[PDB]
Amino acid sequence: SSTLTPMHLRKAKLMFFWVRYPSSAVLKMYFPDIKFNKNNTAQLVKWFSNFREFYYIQMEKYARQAVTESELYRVLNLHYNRNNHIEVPQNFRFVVESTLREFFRAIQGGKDTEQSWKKSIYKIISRMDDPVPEYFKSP
Repeated sequence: SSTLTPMHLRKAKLMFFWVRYPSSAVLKMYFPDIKFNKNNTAQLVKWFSNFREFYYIQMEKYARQAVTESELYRVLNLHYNRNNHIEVPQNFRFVVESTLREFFRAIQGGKDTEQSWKKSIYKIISRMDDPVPEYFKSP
């Protein structure tokens, strides 16, 4: 079918633990049950953009906290793994800590008052995607 469902949305969120910047090609490989077209492809792609938005908002918030001075993972896990179906992968943790460090350095260094200060961070994180587990391909 060409219609995205709540199940696809739930699956997409779990996949975020491996891929923050999946290409259309990646998405097609892992969603073999969908007949991709311009509309649903963009719709699926938009979801990961939403996922990243929430992710970075949380990353910056926590980093500012640290500077101004467990819950973070609870927040991330509730959002992307509500029913706690999967174990948070170690590589996601490394990406989270790496992201926090990028924001922490920037904020602590007062670089957050510069234009495009978050771009250098996105670049770094976009290179840290992990291959999506093959089991995600199973119905």
